[PDB]
Amino acid sequence: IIGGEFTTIENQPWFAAIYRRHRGGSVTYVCGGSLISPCWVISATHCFIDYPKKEDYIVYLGRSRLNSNTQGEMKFEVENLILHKDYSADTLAHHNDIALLKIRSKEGRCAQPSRTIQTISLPSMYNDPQFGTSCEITGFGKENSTDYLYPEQLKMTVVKLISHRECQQPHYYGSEVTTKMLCAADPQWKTDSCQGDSGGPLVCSLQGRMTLTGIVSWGRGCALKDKPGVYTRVSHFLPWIRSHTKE
Ligand SMILES: CCOc1c(Cl)cc(N2CCCCC2)cc1NC(=O)c1cc(C)c(OCCN)c(C)c1
Repeated sequence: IIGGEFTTIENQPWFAAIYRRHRGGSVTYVCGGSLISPCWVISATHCFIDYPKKEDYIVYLGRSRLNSNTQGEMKFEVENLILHKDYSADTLAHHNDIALLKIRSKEGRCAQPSRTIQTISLPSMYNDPQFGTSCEITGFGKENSTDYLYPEQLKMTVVKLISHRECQQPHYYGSEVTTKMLCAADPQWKTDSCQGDSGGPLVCSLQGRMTLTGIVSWGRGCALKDKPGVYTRVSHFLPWIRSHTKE
């Protein structure tokens, strides 16, 4: 997250921190996620497409810090890693960039809700806020494009939803942005998602409810004029999500 503020898990109790273990015993941070039901985290396929081995992954919930323990945090293995079959990437765009991680504690259980671990609601079919609406993002992603390490403390910021019309102009993204995507940016280009933020939530307060409007997907750089963050339009993927989450 370029700009914005540091935060704690209690402010974003649905955010999942997803790591990869390596041969040798090192663990790295992969991407964020959102808890959508006690057994299911939802994230981005491009985070996992090169390494689809569910065994390699660790999911934390209730976690505020990158490399240390937070009180009340829970550790999960990935029982089922489900990638969208029509995923693909172009120069810039990722398409159908959505994934489900079915989770389980070492004792065989799904998430137990607490003050620091809660689910985030899904939107209804083709039901998004109007452009100009403020929404929040959360992540351990880079704080500046030049960094090579991620922040140790979770972050958030508030960005504004951008119309498809503005997003698909030539100097923005042309036809690279589709209807199954959503753009959001700072009007002054000062805050943004950035590498490492992928897979995490774009949350919009919709009709008196905290709603998973987006999943961090792609962009051209971070906080660049005329280059908004691009997010998966979760409201266009409910038959996909329901289909894989029923069993
Ligand atoms: C086309 C590359 O896609 C990919 C692909 Cl295909 C793979 C990866 N990662 C591979 C290593 C393990 C984590 C996933 C990672 C990216 N993207 C980025 O590094 C990235 C992501 C975002 C969200 C960014 O911010 C844009 C939002 N304004 C930036 C600048 C880079």
